[PDB]
Amino acid sequence: PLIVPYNLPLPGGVVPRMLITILGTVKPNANRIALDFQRGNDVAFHFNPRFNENNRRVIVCNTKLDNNWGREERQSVFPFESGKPFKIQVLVEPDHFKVAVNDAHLLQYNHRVKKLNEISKLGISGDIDLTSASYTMI
Ligand SMILES: OC[C@H]1O[C@H](Sc2ccccc2)[C@H](O)[C@@H](n2cc(-c3cc(F)c(F)c(F)c3)nn2)[C@H]1O
Repeated sequence: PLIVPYNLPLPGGVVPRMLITILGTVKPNANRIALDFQRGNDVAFHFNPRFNENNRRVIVCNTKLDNNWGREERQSVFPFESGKPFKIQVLVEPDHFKVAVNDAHLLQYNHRVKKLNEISKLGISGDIDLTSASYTMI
């Protein structure tokens, strides 16, 4: 098991064809989960499942620069279920991050932060039991 919030170093940042895999189990009655791919204090890619925003489940994605959130990208396809084991895979591609959950494509998020090799940490937080977090090149 891993303690949440968890920080996964990404040495030398990210690069296309790098695949980051997060395994865990969603807590019962979960409210929120977040992945934060960070460049220093900035958040290049925030991926944030919300289980109860106005009684809807939604995925919110955004970028934080100089402590300011930008424009949210929202996805109502919501593959997580409270109490169940999940896999999040984030594949860095040349123009976007591509996310698949439980082996089904979920969303893409275009790169706003372009210094990919400075996106050197992934933070994992929220209402999960975290089993592992790792990366590989495909
Ligand atoms: O635009 C993403 C951002 O929207 C709000 S702010 C905001 C309000 C209006 C317009 C734009 C932005 C959220 O408050 C913010 N947010 C979530 C979390 C968070 C922290 C945790 F510890 C955790 F476990 C988790 F799942 C999520 N921290 N910051 C962000 O999601």
